Amino acid sequence: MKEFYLTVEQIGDSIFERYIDSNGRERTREVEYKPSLFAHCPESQATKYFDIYGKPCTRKLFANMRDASQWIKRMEDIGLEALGMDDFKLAYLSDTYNYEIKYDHTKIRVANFDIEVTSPDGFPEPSQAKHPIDAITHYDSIDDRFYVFDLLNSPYGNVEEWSIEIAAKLQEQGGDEVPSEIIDKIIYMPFDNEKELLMEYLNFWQQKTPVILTGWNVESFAIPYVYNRIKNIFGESTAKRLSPHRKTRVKVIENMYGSREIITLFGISVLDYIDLYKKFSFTNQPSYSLDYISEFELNVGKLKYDGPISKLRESNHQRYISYNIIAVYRVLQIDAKRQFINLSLDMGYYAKIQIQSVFSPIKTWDAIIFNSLKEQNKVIPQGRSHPVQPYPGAFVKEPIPNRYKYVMSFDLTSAYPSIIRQVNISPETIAGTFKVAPLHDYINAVAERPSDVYSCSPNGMMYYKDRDGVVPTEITKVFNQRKEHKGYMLAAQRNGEIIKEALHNPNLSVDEPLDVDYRFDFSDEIKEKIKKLSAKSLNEMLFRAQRTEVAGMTAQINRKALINGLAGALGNVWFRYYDLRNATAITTFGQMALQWIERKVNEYLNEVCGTEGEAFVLYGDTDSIYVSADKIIDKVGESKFRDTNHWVDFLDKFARERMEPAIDRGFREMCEYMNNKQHLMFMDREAIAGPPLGSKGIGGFWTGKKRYALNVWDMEGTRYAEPKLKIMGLETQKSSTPKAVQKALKECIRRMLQEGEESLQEYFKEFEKEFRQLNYISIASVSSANNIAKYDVGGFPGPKCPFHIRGILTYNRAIKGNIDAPQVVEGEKVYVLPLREGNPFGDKCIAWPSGTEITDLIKDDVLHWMDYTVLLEKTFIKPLEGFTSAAKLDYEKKASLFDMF
DNA sequence: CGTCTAAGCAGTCCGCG
DNA sequence: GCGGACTGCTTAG
Ligand SMILES: Cc1cn([C@H]2C[C@H](O)[C@@H](COP(=O)(O)OP(=O)(O)OP(=O)(O)O)O2)c(=O)[nH]c1=O
Ligand SMILES: [Ca+2]
Ligand SMILES: [Ca+2]
Ligand SMILES: [Ca+2]
Ligand SMILES: [Ca+2]
Ligand SMILES: [Ca+2]
Repeated sequence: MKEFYLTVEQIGDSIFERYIDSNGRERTREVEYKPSLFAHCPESQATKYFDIYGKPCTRKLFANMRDASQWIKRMEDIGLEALGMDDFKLAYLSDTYNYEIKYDHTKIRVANFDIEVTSPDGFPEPSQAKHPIDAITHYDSIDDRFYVFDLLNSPYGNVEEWSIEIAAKLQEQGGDEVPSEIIDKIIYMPFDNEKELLMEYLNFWQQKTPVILTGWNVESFAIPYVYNRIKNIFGESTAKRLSPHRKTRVKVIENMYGSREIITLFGISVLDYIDLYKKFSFTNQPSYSLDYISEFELNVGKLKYDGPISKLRESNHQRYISYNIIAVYRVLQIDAKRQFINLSLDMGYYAKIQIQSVFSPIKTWDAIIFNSLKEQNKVIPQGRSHPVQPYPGAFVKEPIPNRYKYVMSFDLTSAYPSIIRQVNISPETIAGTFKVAPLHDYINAVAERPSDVYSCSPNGMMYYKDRDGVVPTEITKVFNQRKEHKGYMLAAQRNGEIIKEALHNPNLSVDEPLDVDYRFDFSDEIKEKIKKLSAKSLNEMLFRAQRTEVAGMTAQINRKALINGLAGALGNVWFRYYDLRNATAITTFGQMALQWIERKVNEYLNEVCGTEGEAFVLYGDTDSIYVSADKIIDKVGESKFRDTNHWVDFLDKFARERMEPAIDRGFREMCEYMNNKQHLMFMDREAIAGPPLGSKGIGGFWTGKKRYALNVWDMEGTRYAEPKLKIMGLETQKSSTPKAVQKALKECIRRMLQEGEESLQEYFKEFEKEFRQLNYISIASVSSANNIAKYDVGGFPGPKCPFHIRGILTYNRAIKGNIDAPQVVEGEKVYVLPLREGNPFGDKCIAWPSGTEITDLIKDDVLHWMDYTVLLEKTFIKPLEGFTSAAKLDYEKKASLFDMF
């Protein structure tokens, strides 16, 4: 097998690399790597190295990396560009792995751990580490074992050994329900004291040194706590054994409001699962506790125990250890579903970066572009300082707020990357500028043709057409990977709908799920067998199809995110290829394309309908258009359709055979107008929307920009067994909206779109009547809480104090002097509840950490003083009023002359 | 901590004769 | 009451 790196570090003048050798063994080596950098030189001087603009360069080979770094400094002092890859480990990887890396995940040691720390005086601060570590569970991917390190003797209590037999039993048997599939994989080690636990842990770590280190909040809690505790007990040298190169560094992580410290472990790649989740899941959650995320992703019940966590070990050590093991397993289960570790390895090895650098699209793209240019003996420019400057973005059409009955949508495939490719936007393809007209003049095709030689964007930029730039070339590669995975995702989705249909008629037999690849559309033979399967089999198949769909989604969306990140990186001042001319070439071209195609679609549809000046495009945002299909449906007549699916077919065909050809023609003309390199504006049909045939549903409504709802029957070729709501921007989609309120508003919208005014009124009346029975958590608002200190004036709100911050200050007074009460964490999320006039808390709201029950000290008082009336008006009635006025509907029945009877 | 801009709504403060 | 200037938060793309 071909070799591949595991980790790489620069330590002084040495590269330290852990790698898999040609025999599949893990190895480590120290290499005194001599880097090269570059300077411009005279043309008379013969060289094979050229910068991206074709100017000749001389290569400078340095005795060591510190010499190369010192040279860069002196070049700045002189005021001359020092070219080349200044991150010497990326250059090392590029020299050492000069081929497309093929990696074998089975050789990569992926460690997942969690620690427990009993603490009587509040949250155990990692930087102090003053309390014993009393449990570690550490799962190793190579061994496939959970290694459990259990402290039996502590100043906070002596306990009995954990019992695997009790752990396996049902909760209903008094057990902990540790899943049976991991029971046999647990290696349990009790310890007499904390020193021996820790020494043994470090010896184990030495034996089985993580390459990828993950877990939940490991980077901000577990790692710094372990490091600092070992440091406190044994000294620094012992703690540095967590690094294979015995090198660590306290790293300061800064944001807008403050800073925190983490421990960098040289020769380990830390991918904290909470951060993988936030980057790759495309969710925004009310809470990021493992309990909350586990329940959301896996539908497993919250880990239930009595008393505070600080007393759990002494009261129920059995449960304490079991829950520590289950916590590690839940992370593995989330990853089995989401596959973020797989994704990270894929992207990291593709770009040839330290795996942990996948969190930074700038670093990822810098590496991809560098490797691409180095292949042609080209030399990358030096990174420079730029002041942050605002620049213009997308166009968004102002919609007329209303109901809209039949709607077809279309949008560009990979909009911004396709613009890059079409126009040929790249640092080295800049050909010059042209004299710009107002955008409106390009949109309406009255402006002079920008160029007869170069490829243009209406921001004034021109690009070479003779050869693809490195940015278009490399973006195309990733786009092509994205397209492949999206294919698998959509197949699994369509396959899921076939199973759903079949579940309407399950067979009465005993059988098994079919062994199939859900990434490919089911053959006729498979469809036939599915029609004969039991519900049990079909449900197992649906689960597997949906798991396949999730895996395709992870793979496709994050490749989408990467290529879109390059468009944005051009407007980031830390990017080597930062250029506002290129960033705005993309956004301004995007603005033109949307308004251009709006004009063309309106013109086309007025022609087919025989009208003039009618607005068929009702809305658009960035790269999308929403087209009213009412007139299309009415030309055939609703009476002529057999069912809903009949008109959906009709619109799908109309979109495919009439709309898309017309759109393509419009865009080909625009490509000629801008003289672009290649026509790549592909605006495919997204959604087909409308009410159920024969119903009084309104189909859809807009309230404003970025706020709408549609009843969708077909999405990107997926024909649903049951219609699905596409809701954007409305309160049902916001993590700040109470859980139960999200649910109720969605049901109100469903009724509006599917059933009509009377149905909505019946539901509203019921919700208003019963909502006071809803659990307090389900009706609490949610907000992030920043700058709590700024607004705190002696425990009370200062000027301009935000509502949620006021809530926190109320909470802080209510729990004052109590070290055991949960503290609100600056920058994290809180639940927020309004309080009625005259409450003992002395203010109008209270807030507490999200994902938690409010502390028992004050719970009963909060429940007693909760303002249900204010809550209802603010979170439910107000948004509903917004939806219904926009839709021209009433949520409460207005009096009529029939009331006389 | 980690690409980008556009733009919505909640709430504070205060004007609006 | 609403709305504008402003801060804060959160989405859509
Ligand atoms: C969703 C999203 C879009 N954008 C920008 C770049 C996108 O090309 C552009 C349009 O967004 P989308 O239409 O959401 O994305 P897309 O066109 O890249 O992909 P698809 O083929 O799935 O339609 O907006 C971001 O910068 N960040 C984002 O998170
Ligand atoms: Ca715990
Ligand atoms: Ca798109
Ligand atoms: Ca599409
Ligand atoms: Ca059947
Ligand atoms: Ca879109």
